[PDB]
Amino acid sequence: DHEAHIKVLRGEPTPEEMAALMAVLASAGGGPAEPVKKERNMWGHPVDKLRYSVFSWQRVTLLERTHMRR
Amino acid sequence: DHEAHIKVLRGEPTPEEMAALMAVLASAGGGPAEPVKKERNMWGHPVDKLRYSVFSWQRVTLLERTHMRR
Repeated sequence: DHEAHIKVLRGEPTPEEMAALMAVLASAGGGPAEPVKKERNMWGHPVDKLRYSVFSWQRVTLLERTHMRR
Repeated sequence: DHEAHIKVLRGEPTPEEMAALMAVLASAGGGPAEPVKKERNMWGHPVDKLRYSVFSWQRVTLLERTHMRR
């Protein structure tokens, strides 16, 4: 067991106060956890709009890396 | 003197015949004239029309070198 739990550091609520608290906190939860449906779409990415010198090293370290990083 | 000269390897022409020979050869000699320079114009060069993978090594050894070579 290595999840970080909610801790009541001070105070001792009754079961009904604990239930009210946890229901409120869960309603205040951040919604869906993360946007797992996010999809890669590199069309018109800003790095493709830059002018690069034909001998520019940023062709390797900026342009190519941005296209290839996954 | 280290020019490569015309040599008459066989025969001994009279001066009139040497003059006829040299006049005809000098009229045949033609084309380049003075060493004019073809002006560099890279617009629409074939290497720019090729598809290169983003990680293609030919971006260095073909595309860039063709643009930079002088």
